[PDB]
Amino acid sequence: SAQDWHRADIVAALHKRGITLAGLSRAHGLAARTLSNAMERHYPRAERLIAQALDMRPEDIWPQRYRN
Amino acid sequence: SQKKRSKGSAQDWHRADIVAALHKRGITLAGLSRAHGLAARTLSNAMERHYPRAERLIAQALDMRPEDIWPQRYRN
DNA sequence: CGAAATATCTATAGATATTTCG
DNA sequence: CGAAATATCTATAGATATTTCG
Repeated sequence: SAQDWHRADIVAALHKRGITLAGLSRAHGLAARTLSNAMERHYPRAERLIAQALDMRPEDIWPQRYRN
Repeated sequence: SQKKRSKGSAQDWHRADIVAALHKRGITLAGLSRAHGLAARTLSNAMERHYPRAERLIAQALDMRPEDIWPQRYRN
């Protein structure tokens, strides 16, 4: 539980709920690709929106990005 | 064998160490970007995410291989 | 099947804060 | 001093390759 989730695991968890990164981005008024940017770099707002969709805290998906 | 473990556990340079090493050579990320026809901020993007070309240009400026600055990004 | 989403490598920029330089 | 460079959080997009979905 100290390791960041793999990007494939985050995507799989969203898809199981009937949610896509693209759809979730569009639903929040962002460009389709914007939330997927959080898969490759630290982006607090995008992380918060993704975590919210999974009923999780962003620090539990990406503990290494929230060390401090 | 001993060589292979050491590759496997190598860690990425801290961004401050990369910047310090460039500056000691009289090079800035901004200057280096502009010198290659890129926007001033573009090479600094490699400090926050995997960007192979930017990594290559930065490593070249330090006389290094990008996989020695960012071993964790070049782990296959 | 084709459409859409994801993965990757490509390159970008506005606002704000801080540090370093000329 | 103001300019320039770096750091962070904000959000973006063209193209190719691959995977997943309806």
